[PDB]
Amino acid sequence: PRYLKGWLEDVVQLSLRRPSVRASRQRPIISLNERILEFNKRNITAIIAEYKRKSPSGLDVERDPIEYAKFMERYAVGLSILTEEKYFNGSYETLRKIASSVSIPILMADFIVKESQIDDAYNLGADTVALIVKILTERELESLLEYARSYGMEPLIEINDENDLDIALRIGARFIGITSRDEETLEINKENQRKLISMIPSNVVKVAESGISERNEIEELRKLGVNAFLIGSSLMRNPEKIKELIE
Repeated sequence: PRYLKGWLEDVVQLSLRRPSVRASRQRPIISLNERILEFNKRNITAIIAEYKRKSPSGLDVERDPIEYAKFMERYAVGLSILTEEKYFNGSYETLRKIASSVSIPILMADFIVKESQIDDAYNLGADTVALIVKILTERELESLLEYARSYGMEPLIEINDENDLDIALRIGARFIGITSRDEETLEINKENQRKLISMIPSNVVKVAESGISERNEIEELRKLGVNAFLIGSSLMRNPEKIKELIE
C-alpha cells in the first residue's frame, strides 16, 4: 500500500489480515457499469444504494439487510455492501445473504489490498468491487484491476483528487467513483468533485459519491456528465427517500 497514517493506515493493516472465505458463487457476473449505461439510455436515474451499519461519517443503524436489499431491488441500479469490519461494522455474511436474495448488480465495498479479498467478493456473490487510489500504489492498482477483470468484474476506481484521477486514467479505468469525501479528513468538497468530473473522458462511466441528498443535485450532476449516484447513510435511515430521488 501507499504511505499512510492514522485510521487509513490501521484499516489497511487490518485488511491485509482479513481471513479469506471458501464459498461457491451461484450466478454469473452482472455488470453494474453496463446497467448504469442502460439506465442512462432509458432516462432512468441510476442510484447505487449502499448498505452500511456504521461509518466514520455517521451514526450506527441496525436494520434488516434483506428487507433493505429487497426494497432497494425495485428502484436502485445496484447495491453497494460495506464489508469492512472495524470502522463500518460490515460482514461478508451480510454480503452473501443479500447477493443470494436479489438479482441487481452488487458492489462489495471494502479496503481491498490483497487478491484474496477479490476472491472473497467473487465467492460471496458480488458482481464488482471498489479499488481505492488513495491507499493503493500504481502497481497494486494495475495488478488488482487485472485480477478482478480475470473474474469478469469491472471495478469501480475511487478517486478524490487530481493525482488520484491521473492514476485512474493511467491504469485504464473504465468505471470511476468521484467522491466528495476525503477519506483521511472526512471533509466534503463538492467544488473539487465537480472539477474532477469535468476532467474525465466521456466514455468512462462516472459515479458521483458522497454528499448527494436532493433531486436537484442529481439533475445538475447528470448535466455535467455523471452517470450514477452512490447514496448510503440517507437511505439507511429513510430507505423510501430513493423514491423521491428517482422522480
